[PDB]
Amino acid sequence: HGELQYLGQIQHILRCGVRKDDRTGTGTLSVFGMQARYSLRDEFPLLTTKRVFWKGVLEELLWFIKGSTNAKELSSKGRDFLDSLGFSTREEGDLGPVYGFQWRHFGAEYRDMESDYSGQGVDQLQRVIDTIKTNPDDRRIIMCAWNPRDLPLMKLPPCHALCQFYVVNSELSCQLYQRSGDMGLGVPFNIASYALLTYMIAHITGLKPGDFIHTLGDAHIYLNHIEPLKIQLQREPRPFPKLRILRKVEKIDDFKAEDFQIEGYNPHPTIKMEM
Amino acid sequence: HGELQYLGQIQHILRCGVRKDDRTGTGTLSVFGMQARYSLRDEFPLLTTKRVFWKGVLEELLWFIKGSTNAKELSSKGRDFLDSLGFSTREEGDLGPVYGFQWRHFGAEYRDMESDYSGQGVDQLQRVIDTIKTNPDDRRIIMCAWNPRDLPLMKLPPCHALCQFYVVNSELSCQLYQRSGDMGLGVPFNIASYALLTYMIAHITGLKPGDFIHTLGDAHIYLNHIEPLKIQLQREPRPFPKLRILRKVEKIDDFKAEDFQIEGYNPHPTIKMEM
Repeated sequence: HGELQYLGQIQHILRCGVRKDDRTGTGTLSVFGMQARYSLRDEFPLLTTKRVFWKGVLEELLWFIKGSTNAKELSSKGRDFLDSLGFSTREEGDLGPVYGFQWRHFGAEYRDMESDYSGQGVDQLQRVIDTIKTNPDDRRIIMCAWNPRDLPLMKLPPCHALCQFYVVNSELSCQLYQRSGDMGLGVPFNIASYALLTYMIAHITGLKPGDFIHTLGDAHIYLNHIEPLKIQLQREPRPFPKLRILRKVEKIDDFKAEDFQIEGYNPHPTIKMEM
Repeated sequence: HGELQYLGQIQHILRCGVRKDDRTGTGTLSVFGMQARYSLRDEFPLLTTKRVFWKGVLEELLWFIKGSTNAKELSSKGRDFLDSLGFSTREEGDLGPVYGFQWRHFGAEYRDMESDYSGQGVDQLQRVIDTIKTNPDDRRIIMCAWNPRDLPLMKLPPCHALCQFYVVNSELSCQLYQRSGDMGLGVPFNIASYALLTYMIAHITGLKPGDFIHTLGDAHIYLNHIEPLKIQLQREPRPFPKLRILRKVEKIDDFKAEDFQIEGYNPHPTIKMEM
């Protein structure tokens, strides 16, 4: 049961992690370098040791897929990067280059959130889907995401996340490298989010989902999540649910919140952890 | 004994890897997603189950550090990317943007191999060393390398390797993500190479080496290395050697082949594996 990997990693950080401050001076327990493998075959790794907000993971992911930079466009599932924006454009909800923009218009000059960027920049997501169809053996089927606060801070900043796909025997697998991971909040969300992305891409390429591998650099627990995570560790996982796609879909841009159904999801209660 | 991780990974690919072709149609056994942790504390992970050519790992690394793109500059430790070069510049040994150039002049327009690029492009390596000194908690202490055949092939190609450093309690750790790894030839070399880079950076920043984490996407064994790797698996590792830096050095550019001594290196015999 692969949620055991996640819980194993929480325990290891609690026993062996060392104190390390994050950019805001808030404290964490930290271990550098970890990896977990979650099977996507006839199951979907929505964590069961607490209720994960799946409807919002879906909706944030559809928003990324659209290429939006408009905060208002986010549905019910709605830091320092805002400081580098002008006033009036910021009050509109124009967030600047975010995950959508980077995924769909990588390297284009970002103007305003309602501009037409059709055919501007590299479409990383479409490039991934194309390479799977044209050469499934390719070792470069890679899409990267940047923390948006980094973009105004330096020339050629490194990505936050590197996502690599892989195809053999009709199965699509995905590895996410994250240079840092908040184990209490971000990680469970990210697992579901990239597992879902993988389900989508597999669906439109005629493949079956394989594995989801999650690799971290700075894997950390915030000090104020220690006690709830200690309680989460006492809970026993329950078989993962299944994810079902409800109609045949052909292009990544056509999926809709309503195309997806989770089933057999029996999680333990919500754990409220706050940032 | 961490060489056991490497051997564990060879065995797993042999038992569970599946057939997958590489760009040239040559066959491999492949597993997607693996990770190994090698301690750098009072030891240096030069593999012992075969003699690894350390003097050449050193010398190739000094060459990268210099920023060279001149094949002739390589010392005694001397593919399709050559096809996109002009004739006469290619016969000079002008290789184009390679690992040095990418590390020291990331994003600069590459002219010829003898040009002055002082202060052109981003110096990834110097940026790493600077960030360690100015903010050792930073989660962005990252340097990327590109397979040079990719640079003429597409806009904004993904890296081949993402190298992330990490500092806590006076220890410098390093994680290398490689989107593919040849386990028989490249991997052992890469382990030594990034462990050595880590020793260097630690030396000039007043830190002690911590851990080396090696993460792969497509971890593969070439079909023609199966039999020698099967024999390598029967050999027992011997305590790793120590690496000693022989004088106090202050800038990364000042290290010389002669500053380094390996000791207590008792490897098993050379295994000749051919590409």
